[PDB]
Amino acid sequence: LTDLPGVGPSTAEKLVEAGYIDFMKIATATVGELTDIEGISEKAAAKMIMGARDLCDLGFKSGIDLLKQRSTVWKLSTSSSELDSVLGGGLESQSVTEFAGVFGSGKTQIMHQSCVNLQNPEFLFYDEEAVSKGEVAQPKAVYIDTDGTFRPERIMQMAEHAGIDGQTVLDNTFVARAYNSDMQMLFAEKIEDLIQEGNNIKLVVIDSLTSTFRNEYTGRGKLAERQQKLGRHMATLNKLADLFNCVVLVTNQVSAKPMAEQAIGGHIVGHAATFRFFVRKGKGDKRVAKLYDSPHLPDAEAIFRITEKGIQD
Ligand SMILES: Nc1ncnc2c1ncn2[C@@H]1O[C@H](COP(=O)(O)OP(=O)(O)NP(=O)(O)O)[C@@H](O)[C@H]1O
Ligand SMILES: [K+]
Ligand SMILES: [K+]
Ligand SMILES: [Mg+2]
Ligand SMILES: [Mg+2]
Repeated sequence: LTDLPGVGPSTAEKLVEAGYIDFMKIATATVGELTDIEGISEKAAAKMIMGARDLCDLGFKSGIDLLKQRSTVWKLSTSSSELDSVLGGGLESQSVTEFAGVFGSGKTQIMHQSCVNLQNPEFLFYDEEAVSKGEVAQPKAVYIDTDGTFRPERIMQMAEHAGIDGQTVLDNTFVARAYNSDMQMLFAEKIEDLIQEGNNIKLVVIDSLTSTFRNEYTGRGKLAERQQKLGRHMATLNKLADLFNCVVLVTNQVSAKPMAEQAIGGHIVGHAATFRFFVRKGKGDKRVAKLYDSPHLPDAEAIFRITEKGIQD
């Protein structure tokens, strides 16, 4: 931390206690939140930010560099051949991909299946030139359980059918039961602490994402307040995926209001989610994921199934 211009081991011991220990946390901070710290002046704060953006090389980039930045984004397999395809390879890190859909369409299954596929190194697709082996070594997931539907059994079950060891997944997956939007938001904010303690968090799950905000901000004369609180949440979730190069998955419910339906969460959720899906039930265990929004990929459908082994085909 003293590598930073104008940073005595004091101002450093201070920054660590205030949470800022990473050059990025500091490079992407504001001169206001940084001065909120004691002996940290304005020029002191202004200087270490400029210095960290610098050390981290956050300037203008052109040509081949645009490709090298893009190559830093690894991807997680959904165990579905078709879903990965439609996903442009798999679930991307540095982005928030959402799965919305009717009850029992498999949203939760996808969240569990992921926590498992993370513990299998051959399910993390990356370019060894931009993503080192150590950067994805001993990955860990973080399952923020909103509905109260996390199921250890299911994690164990999906683990064997894939050769993986069940306890091994449970030992590397942190679960946080949130009973309201408050606990929900705060848990997501406290993922930074899990990292500061050496946990290679490479997967974040919010299931469900909107349930809480709706039960709380009922009156739609309160919806302004909601969309506001809900916008900072999505912001935190994205900075996370960006800064810790991990994938952020979230599930969402569908509103009756008119395809036919639409994911709840309002505008803010739409703008904030990078990849948006609509999952449907088919005959028996046949399911369909429909990609309707993304920045570079074309809308498309993926067929898979939900069996005792999890997601397959
Ligand atoms: N062990 C299992 N073997 C086979 N199928 C299973 C198993 N466990 C769950 N399922 C299937 O998973 C389906 C439900 O998927 P699930 O992801 O839990 O719903 P959801 O998408 O989260 N819907 P919702 O709760 O409304 O948000 C069930 O109805 C079962 O057919
Ligand atoms: K249900
Ligand atoms: K539910
Ligand atoms: Mg991003
Ligand atoms: Mg569910």
